[PDB]
Amino acid sequence: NPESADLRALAKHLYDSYIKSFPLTKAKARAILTGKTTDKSPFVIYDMNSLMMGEDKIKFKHKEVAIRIFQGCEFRSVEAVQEITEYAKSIPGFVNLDLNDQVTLLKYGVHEIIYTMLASLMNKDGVLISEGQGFMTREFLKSLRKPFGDFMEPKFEFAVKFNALELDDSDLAIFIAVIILSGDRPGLLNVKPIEDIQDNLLQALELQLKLNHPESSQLFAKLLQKMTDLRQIVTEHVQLLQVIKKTETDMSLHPLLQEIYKDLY
Amino acid sequence: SADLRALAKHLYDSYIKSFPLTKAKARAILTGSPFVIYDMNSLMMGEDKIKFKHITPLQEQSKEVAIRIFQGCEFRSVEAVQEITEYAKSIPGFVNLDLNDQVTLLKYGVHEIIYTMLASLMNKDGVLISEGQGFMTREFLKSLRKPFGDFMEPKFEFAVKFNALELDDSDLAIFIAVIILSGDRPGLLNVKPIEDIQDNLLQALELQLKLNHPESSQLFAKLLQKMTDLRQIVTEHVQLLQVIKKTETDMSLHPLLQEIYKDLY
Repeated sequence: NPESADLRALAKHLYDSYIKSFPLTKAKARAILTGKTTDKSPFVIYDMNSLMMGEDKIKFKHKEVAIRIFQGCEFRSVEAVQEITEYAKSIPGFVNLDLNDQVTLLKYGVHEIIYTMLASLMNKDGVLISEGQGFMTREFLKSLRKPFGDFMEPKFEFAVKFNALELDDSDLAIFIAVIILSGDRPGLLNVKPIEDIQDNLLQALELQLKLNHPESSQLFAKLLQKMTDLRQIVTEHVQLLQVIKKTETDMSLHPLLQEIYKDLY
Repeated sequence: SADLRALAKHLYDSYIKSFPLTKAKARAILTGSPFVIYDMNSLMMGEDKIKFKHITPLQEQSKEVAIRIFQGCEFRSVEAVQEITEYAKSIPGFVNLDLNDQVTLLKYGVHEIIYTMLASLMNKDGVLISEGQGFMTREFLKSLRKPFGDFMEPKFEFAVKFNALELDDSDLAIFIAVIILSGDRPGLLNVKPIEDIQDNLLQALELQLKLNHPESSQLFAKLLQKMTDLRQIVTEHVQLLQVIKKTETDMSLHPLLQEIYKDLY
């Protein structure tokens, strides 16, 4: 019971660091999406006129419309990498690792985390954008010219299945830590200390899901099985990006993403 | 007394759990064995034989020495922030403060604590590095090319003054809590509970210094006066960073390494 006690202290610390690191939580996203009075309605982009109306109404942090939208999603990923790096530093043992292994774990982990957390902002019909101020429809994203028309479809397909697990922010905080502390990332110098941390995080996630979802049979196993889909999302994203880069020689990538993508293939 | 003696013991126990290299362990290492870095030749031997924590992994980013020692120290500060952050959550009332205020208190607190605890690792002749495995001489640090040659000198000048107070870990544990619970940090939302907790910590520190150092006249006042010096060190360190970011180096930190370093200040 003292062993399980330490796992609860870890869960609490991770949930705390997650709230401090990520300004748009699943709790806030669901409040925006479902019309709760705690939060404000998003402007909906579903076509070219609504996009233009949106460009004026929303002041986006992040050229032909399909290229601008894709680049907008990539610049948001740059921001997500910054937030995920701040979160990773909070995971006990992470900053104690060899600096080069910290880089390797972030390199191979950040997109898996990005698309995990993106599901929090999605329903079957679209995705929250611009810190939840906007909502871009799935059908509008599907309507973009080749090779941009399908770029978000694998993320939506994953999200609909992932969201069926009904995880909250406290569950996701531990799950994203598990994804980062993967001892099987290519070119790790010291695997053992990473595996030891992941063992502790897996114990913490199992206990969290048992306490938080006591009527959800094998929720832990079903969540771990979702890491299969996550890997395929990232592989397919990197492959599509290789095509986009070559068809659109005028489209720039941030060096942070370029350096990550370079080794992903 | 009961509340104040419980607070003193609780903070001591938490400090021992949070900080691997205590003043007791550091003074034991310093008074009798670490590898001594007194020049370029000894540094090169040490890196080859022991692979120093932050400095040696940075060989992948630079062929220069001074920038790797300085940036190595910066990455030790990144790691100290997480030890201090884990410690802060054990201070009674801290985790019940507004989450934004917790972030604000650590943002302005961590650097004063880093230089407080660095004194524990210092004598007038040098500093323990790499988890106590190395001792880098004050004269070697002074020999580094401008503007790196001066970066530790203000920390040494403070450490010699601070170390003359002859505080131990049980005293330091309460003092670092006092630093964190400062109601005068900019942008705090709810100052009342911060000042309420600091009042209790100040009472606990005053009693701890009276019981632990009964013959040390006005030790409490003289320790609180050192907070002036800590603020000055942090200010001078940020000033030096601005000079360093106009200095030519071969160091091009991996973008993910730059991300890990970002948000230290």
